Amino acid sequence: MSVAHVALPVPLPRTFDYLLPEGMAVKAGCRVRVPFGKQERIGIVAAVSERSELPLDELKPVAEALDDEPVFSTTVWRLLMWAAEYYHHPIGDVLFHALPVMLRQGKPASATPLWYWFATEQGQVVDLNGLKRSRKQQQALAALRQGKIWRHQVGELEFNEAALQALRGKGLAELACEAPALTDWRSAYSVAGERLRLNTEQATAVGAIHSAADRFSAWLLAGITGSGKTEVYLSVLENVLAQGRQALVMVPEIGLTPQTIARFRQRFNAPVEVLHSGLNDSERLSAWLKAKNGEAAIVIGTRSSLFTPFKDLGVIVIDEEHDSSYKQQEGWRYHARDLAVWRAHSEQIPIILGSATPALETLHNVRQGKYRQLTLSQQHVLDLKGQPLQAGLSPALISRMRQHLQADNQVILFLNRRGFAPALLCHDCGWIAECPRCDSYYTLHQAQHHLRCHHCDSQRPIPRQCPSCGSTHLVPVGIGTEQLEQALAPLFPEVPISRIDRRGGARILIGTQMLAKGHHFPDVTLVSLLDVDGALFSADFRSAERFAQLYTQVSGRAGRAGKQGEVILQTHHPEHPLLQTLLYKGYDAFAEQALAERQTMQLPPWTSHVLIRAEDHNNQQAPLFLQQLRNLLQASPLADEKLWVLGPVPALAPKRGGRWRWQILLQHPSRVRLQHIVSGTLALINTLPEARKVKWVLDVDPIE
DNA sequence: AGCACGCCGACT
DNA sequence: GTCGGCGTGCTC
Ligand SMILES: [Zn+2]
Ligand SMILES: [Zn+2]
Repeated sequence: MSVAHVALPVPLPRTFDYLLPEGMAVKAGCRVRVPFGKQERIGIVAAVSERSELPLDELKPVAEALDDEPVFSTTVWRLLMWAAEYYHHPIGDVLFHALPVMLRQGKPASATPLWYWFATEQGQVVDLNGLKRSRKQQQALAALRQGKIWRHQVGELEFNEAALQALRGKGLAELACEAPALTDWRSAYSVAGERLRLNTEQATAVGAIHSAADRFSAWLLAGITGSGKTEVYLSVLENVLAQGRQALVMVPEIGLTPQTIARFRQRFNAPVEVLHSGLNDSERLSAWLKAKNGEAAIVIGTRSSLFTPFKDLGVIVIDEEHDSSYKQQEGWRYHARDLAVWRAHSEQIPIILGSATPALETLHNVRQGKYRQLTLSQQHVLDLKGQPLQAGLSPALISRMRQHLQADNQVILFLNRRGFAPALLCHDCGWIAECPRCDSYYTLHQAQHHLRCHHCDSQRPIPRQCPSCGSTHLVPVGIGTEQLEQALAPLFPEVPISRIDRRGGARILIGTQMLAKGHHFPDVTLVSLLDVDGALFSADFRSAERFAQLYTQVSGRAGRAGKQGEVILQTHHPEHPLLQTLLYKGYDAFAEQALAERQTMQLPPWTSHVLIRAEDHNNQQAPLFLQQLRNLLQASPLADEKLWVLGPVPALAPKRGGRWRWQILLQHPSRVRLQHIVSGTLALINTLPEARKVKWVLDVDPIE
C-alpha cells in the first residue's frame, strides 16, 4: 500500500506517515481524519507516495478522507509549502492557519444555511427596563437591537442562549435562516459613481499597468496623500474586472475606513466581500467559497486575506505597503507583502504596492530592477543644547504651545515607542555614549549599574561626566510611557491629558506611533516630535526610517490639509545630515541616503537577517542554549565567510514581566543560502536536549 | 500543542 | 491512606 504523509495542526516540523486503505485516492491538499496517538484529529495530506521510513506494521491507517479535491489551488499550495520553510514554521500550523476555522474543524467545504437570532419588532419597541432585573435577557436584547446575532457566536459573548430562549418565549426574539444568494455578476457589469476624471499621470499609470496586465509585474505606485493612488487602483480594478477575472486588495487592520469601503461598493456593480477581524466563522467561510466559486469579484481585507482562494484572480493591490501591520508578530511570523508578490509572480499577475512613504526595501528592489516605479505628483527645529527642560519640553516650544491651547486648539506630542531602549547624551555639548568595540551606540540601563552594547555585548560603568565637554547633566533619551502626564499636569493645569494609541475641547494628546490614514484629528493645530533623538541614536537601525516616515506624514497632514498648522522638532543635533536631508529635501532624498548607508554597514535590505529569541525564568539557561545553537549554526556545511551570528545578547526589552529575553542574530548576503543554513541546522535541533526546556521562537526578516 | 506518565502537599 | 501539582516525552 501507499504512504500518506499528512501534516497535523501541531508544532512539530514534520509530516506523519500513514497507510491508505487500498482503494482510497486522496491527492495532496485534501483533509483527512486521522488517528494521532490518543486523539482523533484532522490533517492535510502533504504528499502520498509508496515508500515510508518506518515499519509499515506500526503505521496507523487514515480514518477518513474528508475532501475529494484539494482545498488549495496549486499556486497557493506551492506558496504555502515555500513559506513554511523560508519562515521555518511547522508545516501543519502554516497549512491550517491558511484556512477558515470551520475547515480546520473538518466540516464540509460547501455552503451551509446560517442561523441567526433577531429581535422581533416588539423586541425593538418594548421598553428595555420593562425586564430590567431579568439578568442578561436585558443585555441580550441590547445586543439584538444593534443587529442579527449568529447562533454559534452566542457562546463567545457574555450572555448565553438561555437568555435568548427566554426572550423568544416572551415574543421579543426569534431564530431564522438567511438563505444564501447566487450572483452572476460578469454578465451586466457596469460602473456607478462616476466616469473616470483622471489627470495625465494617473492615466499614464493605468496605461502602464494595462499594457502588462497579464504577465507578472510589480509596480511601486509612489504618491503623497491626495495624489489619487486609490483612483488608479479603481481604474486598474475596472480593467481587470472587465475580463471576468477577480481582484484582491489588502489594507491595514485599521485601514478599513468605511470611507474606503463605501467608495469601492459604489464604483462597481459586482459583489465585493470585505474581511475585517470582526466577522464570525460562518461569514469567513462563506466568503472563502464565494471567492473560490467566482461569485465574488473583489475581496478587500488585511494580512490574512492573502490566502484567499480565487477561481481566476487577475490583480492584487496593497495600500500603504510600508505599514508594519503586514508583518504578523505572534505565531507564524510571515510578511503579507513579500508573500503577496510571490503569489503574484506564481500567478503571472500585476501587483501594485501603493505608498506615500515607500519602505526602504521596496525602494531598494525598484532600484535593483525588480519593481517598476509609477510616480504621481510651517516648521521650527529647536536645539535643546543647554536650555533648561521643563518635564522634557523646550521653553521656546512650551510658549509656542500655550499660544495654541490659548485659542482652545489641540496638540499632539509624539514620543518613541513604549519600551524604547535609551541611549546616553550630554545635555550641553551633544556627545553620545558610543561603544569602544564597534562604532555603535551604547544602551543605558540605569538599574543595572552598567551600559551595554546591543551589537557586541560589551559593558562599561555609567560615566558620571561627559568625556568631551564635562557636563554632569548626562540624560537618557526617549520618554514614551514614562507617564509624561505626571510631570506635565502641574504646568498645564485644568488642561486634560490623554493618549491616542489603542468632541472638542483644548488638550494635549501624546502619541507613540504613526496615525491611521483614515484617522484625522480636526482640532489639532500643533504637532511636535520629541522622538528625534531616540530615532537617530537608537539601538534599532530602522528607528530613523520609522521617524522619517512619521515626519512626512504629519508634515503633509497638518501642513496642507487646509490649515497652516506647525511642526516642531527637538534635537540635540539639528546639524545632523540625515535629519536635514529629510527636512529640506524630502522623504525620497532621505531614503536614497539611508539606503546608501544601510549598504556600508551591510544591513537590510542589502543583507538578510534572522532573529532567534528565547526566554526563561533564570537568565542563565536561555542565553547558553542560544550560545550552543550559535556554535552549531556556524558549523553548518554551508557556512562561509559571509554569515555572521552576533550574540547571544539580551533583547532590547530585557525583562518583560519576570521572564528574561535573549536573542541571537544571523545575517548573510544571500536570503536562500541562509535559509538553507538554518533549515539544515534545524533538523538537528534535538541534538541539544535543552531546546525543549526554553521557550524559543524563530523570526525571519524581523521588523524589531 | 494536547495529554499522557510520574513522584510529593492537604483532605476524607 | 488518598486526590492532585504540572516536570519530561511522545505522538506515524
Ligand atoms: Zn558634553
Ligand atoms: Zn559594541
